[PDB]
Amino acid sequence: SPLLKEQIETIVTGKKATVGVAVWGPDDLEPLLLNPFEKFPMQSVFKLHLAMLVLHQVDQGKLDLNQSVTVNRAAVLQNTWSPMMKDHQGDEFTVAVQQLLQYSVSHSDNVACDLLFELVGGPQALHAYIQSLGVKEAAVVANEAQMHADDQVQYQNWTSMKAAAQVLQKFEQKKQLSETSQALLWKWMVETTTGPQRLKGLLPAGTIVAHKTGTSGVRAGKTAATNDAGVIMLPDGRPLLVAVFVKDSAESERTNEAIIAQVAQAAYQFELKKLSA
Repeated sequence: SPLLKEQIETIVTGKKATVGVAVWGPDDLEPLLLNPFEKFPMQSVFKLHLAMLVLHQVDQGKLDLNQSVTVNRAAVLQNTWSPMMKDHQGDEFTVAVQQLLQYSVSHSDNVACDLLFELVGGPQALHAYIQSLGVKEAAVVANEAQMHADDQVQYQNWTSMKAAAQVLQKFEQKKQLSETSQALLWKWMVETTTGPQRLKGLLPAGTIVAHKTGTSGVRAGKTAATNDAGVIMLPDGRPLLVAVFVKDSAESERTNEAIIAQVAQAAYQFELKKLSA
């Protein structure tokens, strides 16, 4: 709608970054997209995608939620924080597949993440699963260790704003997972504590927001990726899919996360005055 599109460009004009935006209202037939012709590094956003595959392999009996996974502290990556590698002690411990799922979705855990990649058959297995949802504009080629070894592979774990809209589309509607896998994914993706001043930064207190953040490192004053994608519950319990991906930014963290919040707040508000038209 060409009334909402205006306030977005006042939020993004003059801002030293490439900002891709996706909004899909509850009565819109298509998402409104800004810069849909660029490839946006995902960072930990695709941990949402992986959770869909891993739980879809759970739905089809390929895996089991509390199937245990063995964990050697030596053989895992360690640069990132990993709330897992803080909770457990000793040189070796076992963690169920369910537990690696919640760690990887809410706490954006990169070790729990890669084990989920071993269990499912590696990066291209996710890639194929993304073709499987109907999403053509996305590529997933590498895992968190390969991301930590080379900081430009992140650009190859990319997605478009139309693609962000399709994954969020298939997660909102509960048509791709069992009622229990869906209810669990939402749960891990609503009770997250990550990125409170992104999509939630300017929304009323207590708004349920199911979302997954993604953030990159800062090199020479540029941040490759500062992303938050999720689903926002309107006052009437209807869905609003908002994703904001700020690419290659010469701005601050406040500026980067504020753009996300302002975009979400404009979309949140607009939907609130859209039962008029």
